[PDB]
Amino acid sequence: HPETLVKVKDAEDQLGARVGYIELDLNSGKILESFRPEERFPMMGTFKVLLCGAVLSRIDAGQEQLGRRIHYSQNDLVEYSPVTEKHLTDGMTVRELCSAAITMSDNTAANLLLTTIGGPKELTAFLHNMGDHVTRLDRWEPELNEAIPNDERDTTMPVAMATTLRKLLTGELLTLASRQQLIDWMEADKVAGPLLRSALPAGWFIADKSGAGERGSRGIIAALGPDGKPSRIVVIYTTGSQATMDERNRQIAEIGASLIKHW
Repeated sequence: HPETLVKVKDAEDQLGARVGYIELDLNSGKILESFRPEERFPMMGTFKVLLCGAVLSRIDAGQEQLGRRIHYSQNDLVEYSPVTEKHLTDGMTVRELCSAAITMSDNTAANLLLTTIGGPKELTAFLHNMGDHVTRLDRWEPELNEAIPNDERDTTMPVAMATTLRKLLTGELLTLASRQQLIDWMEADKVAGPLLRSALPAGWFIADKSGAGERGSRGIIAALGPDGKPSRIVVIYTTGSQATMDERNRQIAEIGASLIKHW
């Protein structure tokens, strides 16, 4: 709805920053609404979804096991590792690392997973292999959040991220069982509450993943819909703002409210 683009516009106003926005039909994949859809934005933590899709892909092909245990040391910890911090001693399984990266935004788990698959370049080739020639990962956590202006490293475009997400969750690239595991981790969010979830009506589905970076970078990807099932994909990125975290959350929440209200 154009009333939503009015809201997106206002948010750029308020934040004094670029907002990238897209709304995509899950079923048809058609573009419903857009705003800067082919501009680049840093992914920040929203890459972790893609990352665990690649892992799941390996597990579907027999080259990885969800139950495999990964051991690491205090040397591996990066800033913000709620879950990995706690299990230095005994290690964690692949399942538990994907759960922590996605449900708790644990930075070390992402790094450990990135290692297991061959690094940023391997993720990028995975993405390329499925038709996403725009999205690219170049660094590890936490340097991939630097958000240097005009830098193409670790960026995507709203359109590219959206259609890639669609494929992860509806195409034949992943087994049914793997796909649902993904949605399950995303549906279990503990950090994205003051974003889209705070405007979502009762009974609606949402599976999401948010990101934060330097230089006022904030972002979120999600699949949402009424009556308990996803109907569309929404992607919102922003960067270059001097606004506080809470004012950045509010505007994204307001974009959410207007999209739901004009559903």
